[PDB]
Amino acid sequence: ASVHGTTYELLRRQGIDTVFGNPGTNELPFLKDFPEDFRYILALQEACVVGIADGYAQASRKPAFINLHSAAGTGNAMGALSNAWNSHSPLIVTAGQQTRAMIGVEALLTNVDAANLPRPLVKWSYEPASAAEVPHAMSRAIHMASMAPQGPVYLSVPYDDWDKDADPQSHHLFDRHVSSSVRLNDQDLDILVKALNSASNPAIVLGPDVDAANANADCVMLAERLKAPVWVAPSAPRCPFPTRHPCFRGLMPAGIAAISQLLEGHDVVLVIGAPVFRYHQYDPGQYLKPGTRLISVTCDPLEAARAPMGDAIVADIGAMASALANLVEESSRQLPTAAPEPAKVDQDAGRLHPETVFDTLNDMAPENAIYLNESTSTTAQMWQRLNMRNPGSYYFCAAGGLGFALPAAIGVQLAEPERQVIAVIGDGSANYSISALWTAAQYNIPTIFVIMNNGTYGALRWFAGVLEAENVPGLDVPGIDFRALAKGYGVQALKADNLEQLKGSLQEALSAKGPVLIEVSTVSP
Amino acid sequence: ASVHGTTYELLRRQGIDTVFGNPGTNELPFLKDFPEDFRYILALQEACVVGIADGYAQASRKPAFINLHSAAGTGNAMGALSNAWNSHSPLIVTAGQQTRAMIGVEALLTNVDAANLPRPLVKWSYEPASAAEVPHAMSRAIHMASMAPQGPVYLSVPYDDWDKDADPQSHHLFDRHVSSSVRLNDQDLDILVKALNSASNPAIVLGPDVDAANANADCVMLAERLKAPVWVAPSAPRCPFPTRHPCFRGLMPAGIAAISQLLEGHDVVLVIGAPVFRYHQYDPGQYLKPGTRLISVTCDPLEAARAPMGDAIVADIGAMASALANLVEESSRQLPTAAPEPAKVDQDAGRLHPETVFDTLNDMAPENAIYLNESTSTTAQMWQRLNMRNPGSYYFCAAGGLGFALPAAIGVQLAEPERQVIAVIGDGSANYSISALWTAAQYNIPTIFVIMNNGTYGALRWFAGVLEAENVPGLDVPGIDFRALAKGYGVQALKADNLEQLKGSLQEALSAKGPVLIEVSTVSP
Amino acid sequence: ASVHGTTYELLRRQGIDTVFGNPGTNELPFLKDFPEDFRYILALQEACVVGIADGYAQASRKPAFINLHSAAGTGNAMGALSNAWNSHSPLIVTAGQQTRAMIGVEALLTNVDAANLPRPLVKWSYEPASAAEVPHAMSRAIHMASMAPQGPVYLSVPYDDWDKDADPQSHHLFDRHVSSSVRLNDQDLDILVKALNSASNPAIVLGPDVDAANANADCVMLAERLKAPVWVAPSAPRCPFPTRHPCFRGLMPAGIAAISQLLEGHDVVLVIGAPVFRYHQYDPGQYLKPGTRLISVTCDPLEAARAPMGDAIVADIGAMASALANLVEESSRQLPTAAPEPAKVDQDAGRLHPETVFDTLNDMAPENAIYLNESTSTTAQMWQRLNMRNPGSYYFCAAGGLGFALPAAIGVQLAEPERQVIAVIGDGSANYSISALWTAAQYNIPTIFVIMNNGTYGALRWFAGVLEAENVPGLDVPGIDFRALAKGYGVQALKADNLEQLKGSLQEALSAKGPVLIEVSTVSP
Ligand SMILES: Cc1ncc(Cn2c(C)c(CCOP(=O)(O)OP(=O)(O)O)sc2=O)c(N)n1
Ligand SMILES: Cc1ncc(Cn2c(C)c(CCOP(=O)(O)OP(=O)(O)O)sc2=O)c(N)n1
Ligand SMILES: Cc1ncc(Cn2c(C)c(CCOP(=O)(O)OP(=O)(O)O)sc2=O)c(N)n1
Ligand SMILES: [Ca+2]
Ligand SMILES: [Ca+2]
Ligand SMILES: [Ca+2]
Ligand SMILES: [Mg+2]
Repeated sequence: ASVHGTTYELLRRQGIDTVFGNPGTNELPFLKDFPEDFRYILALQEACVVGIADGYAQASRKPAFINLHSAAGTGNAMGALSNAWNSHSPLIVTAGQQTRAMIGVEALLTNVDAANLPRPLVKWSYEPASAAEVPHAMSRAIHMASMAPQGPVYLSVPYDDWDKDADPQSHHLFDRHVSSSVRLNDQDLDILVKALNSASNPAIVLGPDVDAANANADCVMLAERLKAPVWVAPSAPRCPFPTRHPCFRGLMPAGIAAISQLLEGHDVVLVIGAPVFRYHQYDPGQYLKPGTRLISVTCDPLEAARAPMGDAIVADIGAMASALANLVEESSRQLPTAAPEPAKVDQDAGRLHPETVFDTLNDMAPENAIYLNESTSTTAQMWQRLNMRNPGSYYFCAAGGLGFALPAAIGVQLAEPERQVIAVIGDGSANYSISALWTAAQYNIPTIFVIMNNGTYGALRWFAGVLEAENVPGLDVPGIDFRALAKGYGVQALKADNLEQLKGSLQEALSAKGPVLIEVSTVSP
Repeated sequence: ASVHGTTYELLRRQGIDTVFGNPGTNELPFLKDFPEDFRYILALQEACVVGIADGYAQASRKPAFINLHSAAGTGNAMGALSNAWNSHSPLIVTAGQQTRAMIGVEALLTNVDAANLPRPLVKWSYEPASAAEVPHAMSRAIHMASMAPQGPVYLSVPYDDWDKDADPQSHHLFDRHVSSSVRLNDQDLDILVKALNSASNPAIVLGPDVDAANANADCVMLAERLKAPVWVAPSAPRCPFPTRHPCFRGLMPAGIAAISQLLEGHDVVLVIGAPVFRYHQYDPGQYLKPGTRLISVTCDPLEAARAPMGDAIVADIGAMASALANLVEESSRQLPTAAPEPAKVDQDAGRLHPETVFDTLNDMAPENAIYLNESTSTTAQMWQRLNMRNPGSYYFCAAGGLGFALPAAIGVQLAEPERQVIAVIGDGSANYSISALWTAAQYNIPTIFVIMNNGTYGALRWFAGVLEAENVPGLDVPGIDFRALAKGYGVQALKADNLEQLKGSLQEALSAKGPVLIEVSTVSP
Repeated sequence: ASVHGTTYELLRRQGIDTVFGNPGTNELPFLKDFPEDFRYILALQEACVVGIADGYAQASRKPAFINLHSAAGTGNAMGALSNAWNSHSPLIVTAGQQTRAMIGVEALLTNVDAANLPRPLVKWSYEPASAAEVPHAMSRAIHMASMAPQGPVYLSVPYDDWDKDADPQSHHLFDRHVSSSVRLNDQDLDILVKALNSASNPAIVLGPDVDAANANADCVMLAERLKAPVWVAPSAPRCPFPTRHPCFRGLMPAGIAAISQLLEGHDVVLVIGAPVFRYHQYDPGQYLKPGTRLISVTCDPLEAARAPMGDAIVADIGAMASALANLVEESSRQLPTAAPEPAKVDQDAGRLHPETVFDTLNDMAPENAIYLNESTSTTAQMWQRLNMRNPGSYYFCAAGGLGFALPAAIGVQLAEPERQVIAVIGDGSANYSISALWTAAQYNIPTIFVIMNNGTYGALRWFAGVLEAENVPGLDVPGIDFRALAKGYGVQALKADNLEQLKGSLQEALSAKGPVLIEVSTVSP
């Protein structure tokens, strides 16, 4: 068999059937004779390719396979890889290299130093030393991406390798099963359970890794048994809990002092599937107040090492959440009371307040909608106003890297054909990966894109307001016509200048058979 | 003085007055109190930021200063950095880092391992160990980017550094002058000159570094004195010679066997300011034929080391070209005859042949136009059909990385306000950095964008045709409306479906006061 | 031809005839059928291998070829590579890799990530993508090591590559000549010369790169014409000037404030072939005093970039020194007066004062002796007391990395069979590369090793005295018998407990036919 044939067999035997890519000449020998059981999803730029794959992987809870062109293609994607790293997204990034005979002279399209290019944003990066090694290296890539803590990996392949004879012994790779589904040993797990059972006022903090593991339901049970309030860890890339559950307390402020104040009086704080902590703004203070101790369960040694406080357990989030939910006692304490609904903000017949947009979305969207957020100045409001009862209902750039939500919303919609995806993206953010729209059009992936247009990089104007920073250039982005951009890429486009039109546009979008972009005129900050 | 004040003074004292950027919160403390003598050029995505800066640097023949946001912003730009590396573009890339107090915990927006991120595509990559070091590190960056062989460099700065007190001794940085304007010693230069003088049938091969040095005129003189044919080295990122000069022989084929055949019978081949060689397609054969010896002058040790044949001299291209042009004797040989004009291809009243487009451009454009090429299947024709008599008249992604020409054409037009820039870009390539259009609109930089629309990734269909590769997915890009995209970003848009309309559109574009995009319906391959 | 045969031919055609190594199984296929015209120099540990090669390269002023075993062998040498980096030593370090078929599984002896191992201490690091590429990669290594600024480079080769068929076109590599012998262009050189000619009180500062280039004699001439005092740049790895010349002012203190004070009143300071500056101790102050300006000539862009003050020219030191020495005018100023001889320190009939040892060496050694220094607390005295009139007469770990002088003295003696090498090494430093002695014994390389034994890490006790640091552990090294160590490795050993015995031992050593070690009982600090 050829390296080509063996590699495709390894992929399908490992459950991979889709290639997200933007092609080049180094990749032609790989893409030729494309398997009929495989599907190729083209995007027009590599940040879009990787973003779509990322959304697909996160929503599907399985690895996504990517094929990019050499150094330039890989480099175009490395902003996307920065989010993928922070979101533990299992992405297998392959890139084509020049033929071995021409790597030395550095012919055009040679990926020099290839493995070093994507670092430090990958778990594993490699170029095989011979054609026969390619399937083995692909096996390594598949497993490195998939093992806890999941993450992106990189494989560079000289284009002449594909047609070479494969090693007959490569068949041993095909059905390899590797498991990291592990939990704390019985003795120490009992100690933990006893500590939660004995807590007088426990609190729970959940991260994105909870949603990735589909441990949401177990976390509800654990919270119910412990009669404990549940917060989402700061800078949240996913939603790990029903936002309308009586225990839910919302998104934590991304500040050291703010979080210690919030947790004050809680004697034991159990953090599950989240970094400790993902702070953002500088909020000097105590990491924890006297009387509060912290216990973190994380799938990622790097997270456990860098936590500035608390004990930590490195294990699988699914296995740990299941175990805890089932072991802990049913506390006699009174179940926490549900947070009151958000107030309705005054709204005139003009520009729309972000709050109004989210209320309307909540009123009109299906109960199993999936939201993506890249409207950076309205995150707090979005979390307060959208009722997300099911898992996999929220996605936000884990590294704060813009250009995520637009493509990722397309990958999410591809992974969940029966759940309406609605991406809420600011006018600034929309541009980073605008060409992603074309993929939704071409494959008729019916994502709804809600563009929040206030003409400025609002979150930056705000941060600059706090720093009392004057004379900062480059904060306004006037003069963009998002309906024209959507038309340019074949996506149906609507405009909403007021509530009447917002309701009308949403009704039309929700009834449409393909992707739709709605440009919303929001108030200026 | 503050680190902020000292750094801006260092920049202006070193001739930098423009910041190409896309801002973030880590960068606010740097951008605040922006100097009135400085100018900020905003682009909507980092590949566009770096591409514009790249064109500006190459055309201006000086370093360009870039400011990006942390890891995600830097990563979005690394495809652009791959071209910059191959084109020796002096780019000073700065990125904002999290405050020092929060780097350890890996707060959101922390650039982890920052210096390793942009490698291997930079000459120098660094994050200073203290705020007071920032000006010194900026000095290092400026000089590393500017010294031969020029190239991109990377500096990461924690945002809390800017307001800190600068080291009083930093003033010694301000007026530092560093020179790499060097040439071969007298004795060995005389030996070289004697070898050229004694050559019976010399040939000259010029690379992009010739145009970068403005050594074009000296190369004409050298060619005239030696009565030698002049070729442009393969995969040419710039134009180093008048394409209508009697000595000019055009662009070399990017193949080993093709080049040795071309040079057969030439006893001495002098290569100046070019890699040896930038091959592309695999064309196995002799590097040089018996009787041909090669001498390379290059500014880049890496080029000299990796040449598979010939002698090499590592020195400044400007200094070497001047010295050779002035020292060599005036050969009694007959001056080479000028290549005959390209034939006129049959053109009906329908879709336009690439050849027709280039002939029309040549007929209508000013004699001092500057072209950019990202129409990958029509490169050979472009070189044959465009009369470029002056330096700085051609630019093409040095690393083959698409997404270059659109933004770079804007930077070129900014650097050369009196020379009409015309970017010829295929429908595929146009998408990679489409959002760059907005910058041309906002700053009224009057670049003309000619979009060659044949609905496919033509060069890939061709390479696949040679490999007889069947069933390759992802090669067609139908359904893009480039006039709508231009409208989306505020650029005047025209359409040319035939020659009559092409002539009309060009006439309008050439008379316009701002940027214009013309979508041209070209024939399908 | 085989890759083995082609590579050895490339080496000999490029002037390499010696392999410094410590062998392993990955290297057997390379070392087998060892060429009869080649010579193998074995050392017992890799720090010793590289140190011997380093001394050989520096003294011979040509590249030295090294062969080490995989990761462990390369890693044992990386302390040696840190000195080599700082001394611009042209070292070609090759290491054997596992067979390509077993690199994937990470068999024992696999060098994982090989090219990344030696960074950042090499100019170039590489593992070829195929056997046929090996000669081309070796060519790249040879030239990267040899081009200005010279430095160590690293090449990893899978052991199965050697027996494979070489590319017939590799013959083009054999006689490649690459030159970096360049100097400042005429116009700017004239400007420099005019500035030196106009200087009212110029001073000259020389670095190791001057001795490496053999530019010593030209620097004497330049100093004589300018009637200028000459200092050696701080932390000096070599001696660039006759220490008894009327212009010589000795070794500069390694402190910022000390150097600016020293240069005060000098209007133009010309630094040649040295970093600016290699400081050591923290001596806060002005980099230069008002009225002093600095001009640096360096072969190394990295040095020019990081100088905190002055103008810089990046060019070949040999070419620049020759040009300046020959162009500058003969100043009418009075030639500087020669520094007075060092005073004779009081010495009883007991332990020897370092000063006494150096005076005695100066009295007894041939005028063309070559010294090495790794007696860290007595450097200042050594420089004052040893008359070194010729080039290549002094070597000291450029990176301050101990374990250099012992092996390097053996390589120096190998390169200069007619010049008596005398290494002066403290009892602490002697241990780092003690096994190097065996190589001197086995090959009868007649280096003299003078061990300065005061029982302590003296320089550390001193630095700790300045920091008033109390309770520092690990500063004493009692209980080492250096005569027994020498006997262990087959080197004749003597002991000197007083001046009478020191004189006697030196007389015997100087008359000996092989290597000799003399243990000297020096006074405790
Ligand atoms: C790739 C990238 N570039 C730049 C930024 C910096 N940045 C920028 C540019 C922001 C403004 C986003 O503006 P928007 O219009 O999408 O939303 P708001 O107006 O609600 O802030 S938020 C922020 O962190 C980033 N995070 N990622
Ligand atoms: C960033 C990047 N991605 C992918 C490619 C691969 N690629 C692609 C996608 C090409 C087709 C460009 O199509 P076009 O429409 O711009 O021009 P033609 O139709 O004339 O080829 S040429 C080529 O090398 C690339 N070079 N750079
Ligand atoms: C490889 C290495 N390890 C440790 C040191 C630290 N070190 C040490 C250990 C010194 C003492 C050398 O002691 P010595 O006996 O050779 O000489 P003195 O007694 O004259 O200082 S000097 C110094 O920098 C070093 N420079 N290099
Ligand atoms: Ca906005
Ligand atoms: Ca096309
Ligand atoms: Ca000692
Ligand atoms: Mg990298």
